Amino acid sequence: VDFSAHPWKAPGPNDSRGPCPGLNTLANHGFLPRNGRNISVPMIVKAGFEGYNVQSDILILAGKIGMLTSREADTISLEDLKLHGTIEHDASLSREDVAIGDNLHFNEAIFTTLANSNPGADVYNISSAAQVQHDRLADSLARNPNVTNTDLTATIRSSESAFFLTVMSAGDPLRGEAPKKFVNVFFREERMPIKEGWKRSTTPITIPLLGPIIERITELSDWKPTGDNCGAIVLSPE
Amino acid sequence: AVDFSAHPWKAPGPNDSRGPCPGLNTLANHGFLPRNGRNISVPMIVKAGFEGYNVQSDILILAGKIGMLTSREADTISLEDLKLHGTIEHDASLSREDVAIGDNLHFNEAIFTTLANSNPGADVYNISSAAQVQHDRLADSLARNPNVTNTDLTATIRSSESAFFLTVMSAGDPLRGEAPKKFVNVFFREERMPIKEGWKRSTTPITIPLLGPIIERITELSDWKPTGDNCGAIVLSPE
Ligand code: HEM
Ligand code: HEM
Ligand SMILES: [Mg+2]
Ligand SMILES: [Mg+2]
Repeated sequence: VDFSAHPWKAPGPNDSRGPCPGLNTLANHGFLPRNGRNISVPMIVKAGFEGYNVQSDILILAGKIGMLTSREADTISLEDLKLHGTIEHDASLSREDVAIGDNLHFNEAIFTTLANSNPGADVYNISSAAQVQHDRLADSLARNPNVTNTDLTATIRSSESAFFLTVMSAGDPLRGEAPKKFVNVFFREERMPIKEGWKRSTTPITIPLLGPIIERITELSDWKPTGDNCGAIVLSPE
Repeated sequence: AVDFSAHPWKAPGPNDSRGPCPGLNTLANHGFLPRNGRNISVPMIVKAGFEGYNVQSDILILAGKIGMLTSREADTISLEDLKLHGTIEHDASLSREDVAIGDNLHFNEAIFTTLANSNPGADVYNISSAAQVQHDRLADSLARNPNVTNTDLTATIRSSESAFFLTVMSAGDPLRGEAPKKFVNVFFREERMPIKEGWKRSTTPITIPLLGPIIERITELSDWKPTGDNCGAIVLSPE
């Protein structure tokens, strides 16, 4: 992996970007196509390995679910992933709920909750991620009459916290903690925080590595389901 | 541009991967998909279904990407992978047994007795008879399968599959919502395009807008109602 051959570039109007900081950051570095188009599961598997040392087990599983969001046979544009109720969910860390705002773009007012978490410490961790999930869900339950909160959205949310905690770690992703200086750049700029001192994990990030972090965040989050608790996903756009 | 003479039916070998879907198994039996049933991608399905049946990309991209969930591979399946229960594969099939009480993969003539003897007095199967068969097959599963799953999603998939055989095996106008029995029976029993019987590829493209009203008509005629867990949750991956 030569990271100097993968410089960050800001997206312009030819560049599709979605609700996922992980994939948007890979596109901003050219590990995925910079235009955010014509993205296949094999391209995601390779880009996640090269950029983040994320292994194929999770990227095939998630990637094939994400492909459902487009109208194309075996590719997406990253913006397609905003399709509500496939993967995209309410009570995001950095986006608004679709019923009451913009479910696509980074939103600093939403991000405030994560940004102010684990106060006095230099890291986010499992405990602070759980508290943020609790507080984000409580915000959606208070303000969004159309909130969807189910076993499946709760699991996806904890997967996403585990992703930022592992991929943006100081080098040992097992530990379930990540420097704030790295995670904040990842979200706010969709940039690998290389200038700040981040490096790609030398440990493969796999389903067995993520699973305990996901389950422990859920356990500490004081979570309950809402409504019919139906794990049905949206299988296609329009 | 399709040359059917270059696509002869050959009986599948015991080692050729085949699934629960007569549409894709027939395409493989004619070499529109690989005859071994392996290494099949959505683009391959789109091309095969266009060439073989005049089924357009909208419906094959939608179905195909859901089918891709049934394998552990990045962008392909084997046909047999599509037997994964609760992705697309469902109870109350027209020609297969429910997985909890039998074989959910192979054509079963005993199960097929219901469809084969439907629309009595006509030489076609139609929207009304397909609806009645869906009612009767679901009633069988509700009676005999203690693990039966019947949701708005499974009911819609079942109507879609009836609409597929009525349109693709039609006597040439798929809008009619009827297909000759002599064609449909070969399609199911042999997973063969009934070319010597007089079947020809539709000259009307079969699309989501074409199918939608047929599917809705089959559903309403089938007298379907929710019975239990009505959550349209699918199985998103093998274990
Ligand atoms: C490659 C490693 C990946 C990392 C590090 C990553 C990270 C993240 C994070 C941290 C979020 C939460 C954003 C928020 O709550 O505001 C998220 C959201 C999302 N990710 Fe990813 N992700 C990755 C891969 C994937 C893949 C493969 C897909 C699908 C192909 C995907 C689809 C999504 C979608 C649709 C959302 C929006 C969910 C929501 O917040 O409503 N991600 N991702
Ligand atoms: C190409 C045109 C297609 C036609 C004409 C067709 C036709 C059918 C029909 C008539 C059945 C019902 C069998 C029964 O109930 O015994 C069926 C089942 C099935 N089809 Fe297809 N199909 C096509 C394409 C597809 C595609 C693209 C996929 C997925 C990639 C697929 C996956 C399935 C599966 C999994 C089943 C089993 C459902 C069940 O009966 O439990 N089909 N198909
Ligand atoms: Mg969201
Ligand atoms: Mg079945």
